[PDB]
Amino acid sequence: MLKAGVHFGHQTRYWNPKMKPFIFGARNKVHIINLEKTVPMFNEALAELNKIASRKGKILFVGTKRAASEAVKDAALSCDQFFVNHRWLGGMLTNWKTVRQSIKRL
RNA sequence: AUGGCUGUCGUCAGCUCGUGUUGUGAAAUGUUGGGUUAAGUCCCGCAACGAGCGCAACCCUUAUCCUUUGUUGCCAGCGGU
Repeated sequence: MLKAGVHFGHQTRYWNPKMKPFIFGARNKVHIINLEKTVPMFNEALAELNKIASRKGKILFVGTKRAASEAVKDAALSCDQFFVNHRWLGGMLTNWKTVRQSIKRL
């Protein structure tokens, strides 16, 4: 469903062999992905977020990624869901006991 | 054989724990790398997050702008000298 301009495939020629049955190659020697395979994917994926959303789940958006840090925040600040747009905390979920109290001071 | 106390090296920046994570501990990580009072004191990065001891600060016997009590106290305006 090519409804945009650049979502094909990238990063370089060198990659991770595990995800071989998903990709293709480009003119930089860089490798392309098959969107035609991803379309079936998120169909599966999106409905699951809806399933938990149907059960009013708590959804978290992650990623520092300097460039789009704000964008993902603009997507969390959109509906009601949470996010981590900067330096994912190495232990917040597993050490939620104390990272909980990090909020306490805040 | 020793306490107390003392010089401790040197006022040198370093020591050790809760919780989580990676391994087997004599485990590490964190405390490490890039910049930093005179510094693990701070910022960034980071499987770490904070905590406590030194560090800083709190101490004034320190330099000085303003009031409460003039024996066995000091002088700007006025007298006797």
